[PDB]
Amino acid sequence: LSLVTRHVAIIGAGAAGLVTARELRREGHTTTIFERGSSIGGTWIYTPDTEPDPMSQDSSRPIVHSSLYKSLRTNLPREVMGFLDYPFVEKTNGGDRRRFPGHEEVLDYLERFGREFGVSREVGMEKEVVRVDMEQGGKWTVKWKGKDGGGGEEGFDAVVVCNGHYTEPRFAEIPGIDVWPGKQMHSHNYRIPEPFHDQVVVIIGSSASAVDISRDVARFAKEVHIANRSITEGTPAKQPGYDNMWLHSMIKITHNDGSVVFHDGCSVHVDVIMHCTGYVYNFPFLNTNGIVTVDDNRVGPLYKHVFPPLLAPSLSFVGIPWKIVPFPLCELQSKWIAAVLSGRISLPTKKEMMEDVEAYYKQMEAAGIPKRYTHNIGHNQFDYDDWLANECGYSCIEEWRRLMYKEVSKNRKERPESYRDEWDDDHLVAQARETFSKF
Ligand SMILES: Cc1cc2nc3c(=O)[nH]c(=O)nc-3n(C[C@H](O)[C@H](O)[C@H](O)COP(=O)(O)OP(=O)(O)OC[C@H]3O[C@@H](n4cnc5c(N)ncnc54)[C@H](O)[C@@H]3O)c2cc1C
Repeated sequence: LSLVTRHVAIIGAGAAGLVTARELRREGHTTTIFERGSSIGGTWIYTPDTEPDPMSQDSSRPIVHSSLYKSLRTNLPREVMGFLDYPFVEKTNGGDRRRFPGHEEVLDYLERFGREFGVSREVGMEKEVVRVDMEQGGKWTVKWKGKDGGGGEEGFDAVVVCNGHYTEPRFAEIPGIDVWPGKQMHSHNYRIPEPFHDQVVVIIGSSASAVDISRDVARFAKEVHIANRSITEGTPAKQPGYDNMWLHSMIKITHNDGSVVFHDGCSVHVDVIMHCTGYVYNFPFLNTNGIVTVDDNRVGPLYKHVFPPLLAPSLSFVGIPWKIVPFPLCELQSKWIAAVLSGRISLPTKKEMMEDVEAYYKQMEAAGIPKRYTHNIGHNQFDYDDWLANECGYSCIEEWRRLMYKEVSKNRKERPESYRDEWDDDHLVAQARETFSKF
């Protein structure tokens, strides 16, 4: 039609920022991309660096952005993970050719992406956004700080926040922890298992990620005990395939002599307690005069998890949802944002957007769902993707991709120790590679 070109800031050059830059460019917009680090890739850049505070609670601490540990492999098959128009297939020669590869293979994929779509060369590196303010007129000023202690600022029609949400930790509440004498850490600082050699380690977490770290630690630890509050029956349970790993429901009490008692009665002397309890949203740079808040991991209000109703479309967020396949979701979110900014498609009125968020909050409340699951969309994530695709006029998520997700979700819960290397959906792989031909 008669489109409109906007000048847009992108905050972050992880996977979300990379695809957002591409989708804004494809729709005719100009952009400035700010990346605090020295390379693109965000979380997928493994670093052995860890924060000086093992609990990552000291407010003046240096921040390490990545939470990856060294042996991490994807928890999704690579066919499922790729951008919709950029299949995450094997390289022509070399690399990690496994269906569930290591993090290095994902980073290489994002770097190839950044080159293929001309995004990488435009990222302003070592530019940390420290302040984002709305100007009288509806424009935005992004102020940034550089490596040398320099910095600057720039005005924008719109700002897309792509800063990730897997860096600022949240924690478990452990009874008696104030008198427990051992080592306490957050998994944000977990990298390698060797320093746990012959230690007794408690891992607190209910996700399959906590099981991954437990199995990694169990390579050297004397004993690994998982406190998994979603478990209610049959503990203490040995982990199949491991002689030195046990599953529990929850810590009942920690003691001054180092012992930890689980609800199932198991008592053990513990050297290390690791919180694998996840993260919180954190946008210290963002000044909205209270229009956007973060409250027990509810961000917003955000229309469709993206647009603050009062500030839409000049402010938007890519990659808020969790329990998702992230790369195609961020792709479709930023495709939607770009088409809105260009005028090719419309948003509802501010009042209608605000009513939609309120309706969603009341559905949650009428279903007993606590605040902190507001952006958890694991059950209907591809319906959400398809809603975005229909807004943009893009194809819907492939059926093989829905089915692969259900299959790996089932295998991850049933066989956490083997789902990455033993699978039975070769027929879905066949389908996926068929659709990949056109690219
Ligand atoms: C342990 C772990 C395992 C995972 N495994 C999988 C998996 O197997 N498969 C999968 O598809 N997904 C997985 N994910 C999800 C992963 O987060 C997404 O794949 C995706 O990387 C989200 O990227 P992002 O761009 O939103 O955030 P990030 O990767 O965090 O990137 C955000 C970027 O913004 C930059 N930034 C932050 N603040 C500023 C600022 N103020 N100014 C300038 N720049 C800034 C950061 O430096 C960073 O580069 C995993 C996540 C974790 C934590």
